[PDB]
Amino acid sequence: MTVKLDFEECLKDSPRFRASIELVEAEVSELETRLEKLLKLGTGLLESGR
Amino acid sequence: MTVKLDFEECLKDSPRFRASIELVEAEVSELETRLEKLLKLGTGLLESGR
Repeated sequence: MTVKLDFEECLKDSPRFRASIELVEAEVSELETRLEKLLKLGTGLLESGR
Repeated sequence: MTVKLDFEECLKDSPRFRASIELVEAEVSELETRLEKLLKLGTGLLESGR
């Protein structure tokens, strides 16, 4: 995440900066989708356990 | 059920024998129900654990 976003060029607004803003978002979305998969499997263990 | 029985009354056709053999067949009829309930209940446990 951190190094898929050029903080350095955020006032400058280069194609570098524009490439980064588009590239960083896919790992947040990946991650969000994996977090949900564990929250549901966790309740899955909570129901069969119980 | 009776605890530790021997032959005299049994062969002299005693009413004590006769009520004592009545009461153990019923304990064995109870026993079998308790077994098939324990079987199905431990089957559901094993399925719930798996």
